[PDB]
This record gives sequence, structure tokens and C-alpha cells, in this order.
Amino acid sequence: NPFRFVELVLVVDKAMVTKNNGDLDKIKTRMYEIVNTVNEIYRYMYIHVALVGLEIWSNEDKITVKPEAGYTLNAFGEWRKTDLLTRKKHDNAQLLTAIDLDRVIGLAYVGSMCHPKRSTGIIQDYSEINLVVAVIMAHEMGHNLGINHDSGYCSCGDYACIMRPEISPEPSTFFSNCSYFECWDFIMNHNPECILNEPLGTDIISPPVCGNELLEVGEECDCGTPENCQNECCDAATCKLKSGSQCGHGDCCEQCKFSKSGTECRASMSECDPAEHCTGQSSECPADVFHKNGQPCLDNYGYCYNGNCPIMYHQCYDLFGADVYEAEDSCFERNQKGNYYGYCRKENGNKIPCAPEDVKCGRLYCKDNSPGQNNPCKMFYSNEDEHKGMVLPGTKCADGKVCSNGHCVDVATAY
Ligand SMILES: *[C@@H]1O[C@H](CO[C@@H]2O[C@@H](C)[C@@H](O)[C@@H](O)[C@@H]2O)[C@@H](O[C@@H]2O[C@H](CO)[C@@H](O[C@@H]3O[C@H](CO[C@H]4O[C@H](CO)[C@@H](O)[C@H](O)[C@@H]4O[C@@H]4O[C@H](CO)[C@@H](O)[C@H](O)[C@H]4NC(C)=O)[C@@H](O[C@@H]4O[C@H](CO)[C@@H](O)[C@H](O)[C@H]4NC(C)=O)[C@H](O[C@H]4O[C@H](CO)[C@@H](O)[C@H](O)[C@@H]4O[C@@H]4O[C@H](CO)[C@@H](O)[C@H](O)[C@H]4NC(C)=O)[C@@H]3O)[C@H](O)[C@H]2NC(C)=O)[C@H](O)[C@H]1NC(C)=O
Ligand SMILES: [Ca+2]
Ligand SMILES: [Ca+2]
Ligand SMILES: [Ca+2]
Ligand SMILES: [Zn+2]
Repeated sequence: NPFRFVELVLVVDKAMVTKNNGDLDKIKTRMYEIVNTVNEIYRYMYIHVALVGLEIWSNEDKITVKPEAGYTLNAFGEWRKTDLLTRKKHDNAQLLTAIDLDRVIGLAYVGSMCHPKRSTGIIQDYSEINLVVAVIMAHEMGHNLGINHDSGYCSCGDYACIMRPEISPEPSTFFSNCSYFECWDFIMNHNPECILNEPLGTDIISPPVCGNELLEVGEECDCGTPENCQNECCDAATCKLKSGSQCGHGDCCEQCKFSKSGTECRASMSECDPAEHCTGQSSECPADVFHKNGQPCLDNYGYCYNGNCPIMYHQCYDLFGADVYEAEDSCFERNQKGNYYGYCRKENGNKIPCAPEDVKCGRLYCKDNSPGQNNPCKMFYSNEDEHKGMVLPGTKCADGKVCSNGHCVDVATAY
């Protein structure tokens, strides 16, 4: 499955309530439709958007909604991280305000999808035309998905695309080819892990809609509209499986049927990750099971850590390729410097040096056994992502010891 899922939560401020004369039912109904249109707009981007939560501040705003966008975006962000996200798990949150923002009609951090605070954006109820607001909502989520404004020859047909500097009076539902590549460039490089999981029917607060491509409660299947449906198992028009079909979706659903009992549905990462197999009775693949952390693995060279067996040797290979091995102990003393590359961990942004003991849990050093090479302490550093090149957590840093937050500690007390 190529599709990504953005579990969204919409927050509506007091102004919005006052604007709608206190009719919450009207507000909710409209929000449902808008998020449904945002989901269509994103079909092209191989992304789905589901409303998992809707909070209406009918009594009092939980933050001060100022016409000064920056202040509001920031305030709304902190609020999501310290309050909302603490009682409702979601990937992105948008604030719909009826207040007349200064100069802009929306605002959102860029390339911040999944970040507890920066995975947000504010939107002004600029118009009564649902599509107009939906486009603004999508546009702001776009910035979140590392997407920037269109320019030059970026197109989406002879239509005003979603990522234009300013909203069009005759808006469309199409993204520009630039927004596409840009969007996925973000998902490829940075890894918004939080949008991988497919939301569960019950997680969706919006009334189920047949044909929105979101398998929702009460529906056997949902392959979009009859025109877009590519599912031989589903009857697009009704969201009912064809007579004779056992399933219509799932890692264990093959040509409208349950995969044969025992067919692998979730591959094994390593020996510490036992693969799962289909039962033959369901279209769903059994839960992901991991062997216990701390369990010896790879011929007693490592200890299991969250389904993997991180070891110096493999970690070096992943960085410099074959015929490359772990460097001598002496090389690891560079991690005591506490400089730009030789540290053990980071405190609020400061690089902390490795204490003599935790030396093997900081920056990883490898030896090159090629002719004339000469460099005994090869290492990798890129201010693009400082963590890359750092020893993976759970890596066996010593006999009976594993790495934990830049500390070489006893396995027995590690987990
Ligand atoms: C997303 O997908 C897009 C495809 O969309 C498709 O079309 C949509 C409408 C929609 O239907 C959709 O469904 C379709 O898929 C891609 O769009 C393409 O982008 C590239 C650039 O990334 C475009 O190229 C530009 O085109 C500029 C305009 O030239 C065309 O138009 C003029 C006037 O109308 C015409 O005279 C030209 O012959 C040319 O015509 C095109 O020719 C190609 C040939 O293959 C045909 O396929 C097209 O069908 C045809 N289109 C038209 C309009 O009929 C170029 O700029 C012009 O350059 C000349 C000199 O070469 C200059 O005299 C003009 O003033 C100038 N015009 C303007 C207004 O700027 C441009 O070339 C300049 O820039 C490049 C940089 O890329 C330089 O290397 C060159 O030196 C060149 O000149 C210099 O440019 C710099 C600026 O960079 C100036 O500062 C400098 O002074 C200047 N120096 C010179 C030489 O004087 C490129 O050729 C291409 O046309 C788009 N295709 C279409 C169909 O629109 C997106 O790329 C894609 N995005 C991604 C990445 O995914
Ligand atoms: Ca998610
Ligand atoms: Ca549905
Ligand atoms: Ca497993
Ligand atoms: Zn913008």
C-alpha cells in the first residue's frame, strides 16, 4: 500500500461559534464535509486524511486567539503538545478561527508533520464556500508536509493549484506536480512515521462516508467512487463486497479471498523479529510480535532491541559498505571531546561529551582495511542529520552491556 494517512484533529475557536450563532450541529456538519473534501484533494498525493477528533471551544478559547498569526500559531502549537496530544493521539491539528487575521488568512510550520508542536496550522474561516476553506486547510497541511508555494512553470492543468501564494477566487482541488514531488521528497528524506498507520474505523469521529476511500465502521469495503474504484471485490456504489468475496482489503486478502493459512504477511526484520503469518480465516495480519529485548542475538554479538540486533559491525557496513569494520577502542575516545561529532547525547540542544565509560555509545568509528587508506577512525557526520552515524541504541557496547541514551549499561538493568 502506497497511501499515507493523516490522522487529523480540528479545533474550532469561540469566534467561530459566535459566528454560527451557537449552532454546534451546523459547525460539526460543515467540518465533516470540509475534511471530506480535503481528503479528496489529497487523493492525488497518495495521502488520506481522516478526522479523528473535533474540539469546539464554545465556552472559552484554551489559548488567546490573536489576529497576529505568529503568536496564535505558536500558542496553538504549545497547546497541542502540552494539552491536546496528551489526551488524544493524532498526527496533525488545525485551528479554524473566525477572527480576521493580520495580512494572512492562514499560517503553518513547514515540513513538521508529526512534530508534537509544529505539526499544526491555523486557518481563518475566510469564506462560506466550503471548497475555499477546504483548500486553505489543505494548503496549510501542505506546508506541514514540507510543501512550499508554487512558482514558475508548476502546473495542475489550467486550474489554480492548492499551493499558490494566495488563494484563488475560483479555487480547484488539484495540487501542482511540484507539490507532489516536493511532498514525497519530504516523506523520503525526513520520515513522518506517524502517518504510516491506517486509522481504524472507530478512530474516525466523522459520520462514515461510502466512497471516500476510507474503510469506516459499518462498511465492508470502500474503493472510492464507482469511477475510481479499482477493487474487484468491492461494489463502490454501496461499499458492500461482491457476493462470494471473503474480504476486500488487508495484507491477508488475495483476490477477494483470505490468504492461505501460513502465508507470510509481515516479514522478519531480524532474528529478534519473528514474522507473522495469515491465519486463513481473516484478511488482517496478526499483531507485530518482537522477541524480548536483551535476548542474545547474532551468535552472541548483540542483544535484541525492539525487533532488531544492532551491532558495531553491521552499523559500520550500513555507512561505508562492505569490507569495513569497527575501529579500535582508542578511536572511540574522540567522543569525550564533546565537539560537533564526538559526543554521547544531546541536552536541550547541547552536545554532551561521553564519559570514559560510555565512550562506545557515542559517535561510531570504523576502520578501513583497504590499500594505503590510512584513516583508522573513519566516522560519519552531516549537520543535515547529526544522529546519522551515531551508535544505535541497544548496541552491545561491552560484554553484558548495551547502549542506552548514550550510556553503556548492563543489559539486565537496561530493560
Ligand atoms: C511540472 O509539469 C510542468 C508541465 O505542465 C504541462 O503544461 C501545463 C500547462 C499543464 O497542461 C500540464 O498538464 C502539463 O503537464 C512542467 O513545465 C515545464 O517547465 C519547464 C521549466 O521547468 C518549462 O520550460 C521553460 O519554458 C520557458 C518558457 O518558454 C516556453 O514558452 C515561450 C513563450 O510562450 C516559448 O517562446 C518557448 O518556445 C517555450 O515553449 C515551450 O517549448 C517547449 C519545448 O520542449 C514545449 O514543450 C512547450 O510546450 C512550449 N510551451 C509553450 C509556452 O508553448 C522558458 O523561458 C523562455 O526562455 C526563452 C529563451 O529560451 C526566453 O527568450 C523567454 O523570455 C522565456 N520565457 C519566459 C516567459 O520566461 C524556459 O527557458 C529559459 O529558462 C531556462 C531555465 O529552465 C534556461 O535554461 C534557458 O536559458 C531559458 O532562458 C533563460 O531563462 C532564465 C530564467 O531561468 C532567464 O533569466 C534568462 O534571461 C533566459 N535567457 C534567455 C535564453 O533569454 C524553459 O524552456 C516548460 O515550458 C514547461 N512546460 C510546459 C508545458 O509549460 C514543470 O517543469 C514540471 N515541474 C516539475 C519539476 O515537476
Ligand atoms: Ca497516524
Ligand atoms: Ca468510507
Ligand atoms: Ca513480527
Ligand atoms: Zn502558504
